[PDB]
Amino acid sequence: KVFGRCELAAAMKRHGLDNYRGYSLGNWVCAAKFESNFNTQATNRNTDGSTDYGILQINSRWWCNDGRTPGSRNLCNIPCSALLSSDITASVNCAKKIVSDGNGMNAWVAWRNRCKGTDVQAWIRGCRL
Ligand code: NA
Repeated sequence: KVFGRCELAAAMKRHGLDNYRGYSLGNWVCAAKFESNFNTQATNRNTDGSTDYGILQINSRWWCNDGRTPGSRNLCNIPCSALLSSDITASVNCAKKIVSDGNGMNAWVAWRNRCKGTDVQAWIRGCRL
């Protein structure tokens, strides 16, 4: 599924991500834009052989099991494939654990490099929320 900007903002709000760990909804929409272009089926292989999955590009190194990332953990207790669902519940649940891990949204390097410090409210501008 390829979400629209306000459609994803609504889905993230419904799943309690808005102001989670102090991150406003535009921060989460911005991170999703640059991680996946709002595509739930986005996958990207890392140089270290881990893979990133779904709207928030969650990494098999730590967070989900894909069976092909040696030495990795599965701290969200999910198959990485669940992060590719049209239903964002698994991605949201796992993103809440990631953003609680101690470095906040810096865990998402695209958030640090493209969202952090910017006018992230622009991402939810005009959305009925
Ligand atoms: Na893993």
